[PDB]
This record gives sequence, C-alpha cells and structure tokens, in this order.
Amino acid sequence: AVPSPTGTSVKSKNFRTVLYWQYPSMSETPHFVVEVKPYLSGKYQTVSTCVNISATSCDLSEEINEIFHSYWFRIKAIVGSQQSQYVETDEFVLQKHGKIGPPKLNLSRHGAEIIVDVYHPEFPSVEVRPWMREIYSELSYSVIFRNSENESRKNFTVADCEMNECNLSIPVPSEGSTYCVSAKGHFFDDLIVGASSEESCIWVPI
Repeated sequence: AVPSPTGTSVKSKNFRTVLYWQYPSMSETPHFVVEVKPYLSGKYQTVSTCVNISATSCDLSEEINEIFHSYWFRIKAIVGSQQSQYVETDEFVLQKHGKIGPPKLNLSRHGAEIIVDVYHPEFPSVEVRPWMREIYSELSYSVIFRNSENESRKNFTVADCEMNECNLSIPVPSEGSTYCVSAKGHFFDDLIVGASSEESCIWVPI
C-alpha cells in the first residue's frame, strides 16, 4: 500500500539536531508527520514544526532539552487519502550520539606571549535555549601547543569563559621559532569531547 519513510537518520552536531529520511517517487506529493518521545512522559507527541511537511528532514533542536536522557522519533508518510505506519529511529542520547565540531581558533601575539582565542560560533544563545546554561557551565577547551622545530609539546586547559568565549596567554619558551596550536571542546571533562581544530601557527622573534 502506502509505504513508510526509510533510511531514517539522526545527525546532531554543535547542538543542531536534524532528523533525515528518504522516500520513493510519488505521483501525488507525499507529506510527513514526525513525533518525538521524551523520557519524562514516555509517550509520543507531535513535533509541531514538522506536520504535513513535504521535506524529508526535520529540525529537532527545539524538541531536545535533555543531554543525558533518551529520545525516540518516528515518521509517517501521507499520500492523498492513505497513510503509512510510523517508522521509528534508533534510541538517541545527546551525550552519546551528539558531535561537537572544531572550535574557531584565533591566534595572535603580544611580544613573546602567544594569545589564543577559541570558541564555537555555532552554539545556541542561552537567551534562546535557557536549559542550555547548565551545559555551558561545564564547557572547557583543551589546547595543544606545538613547537614545529625544537619539537616540544604542551597541554593547557581553559574554562569558565564569559559568553563561552575562552582566552589564554601563553609565554613562549624561547623564542625565535614558530609555534602551532590546536584546540578541542569538552563538556563535563571528558563526557563529551569535540574534534580538534586544524593548526594555526605563528612566528615569534627574539
């Protein structure tokens, strides 16, 4: 009869979470309805922004406000008078399945001290997602300091940064060489670890 959606997939990066699926070719234009099951109720409820949509994707970022609890989602296809049944996604848990991309890293220097500005432009404002404040209070960045020639390596951590924009002043050992730096985001120490940024390098005179 009228088939259900297929190839369902939940992708979450930088707290943008989107559900995708695929659907066969239809003379009439298929429409979909997506439901979410939060952990508190353990009951499926309608995702308001994804009712009778023609798109094969749905933004879930607003339906998700628990990082440690599980969510399930399902989709059904509507074609003319008929409907399919719901197809259900794998269990979703932000802390487990959510990715954190590379931070924006800006490298500069005041004399012999290297300055590192790092953050994620993509992160939702707390004013817009208030439940998020609790998560940001556990944000920190790990910084890897690399001397391309003499070879040395060092590790730094920074946290409790205003508006999630972290800064760090690093005195260079010594001191007529090039240093390169990279960074990663961390939530709750190592519960959530992000991807490394590519290296930014900088020269330092004597």
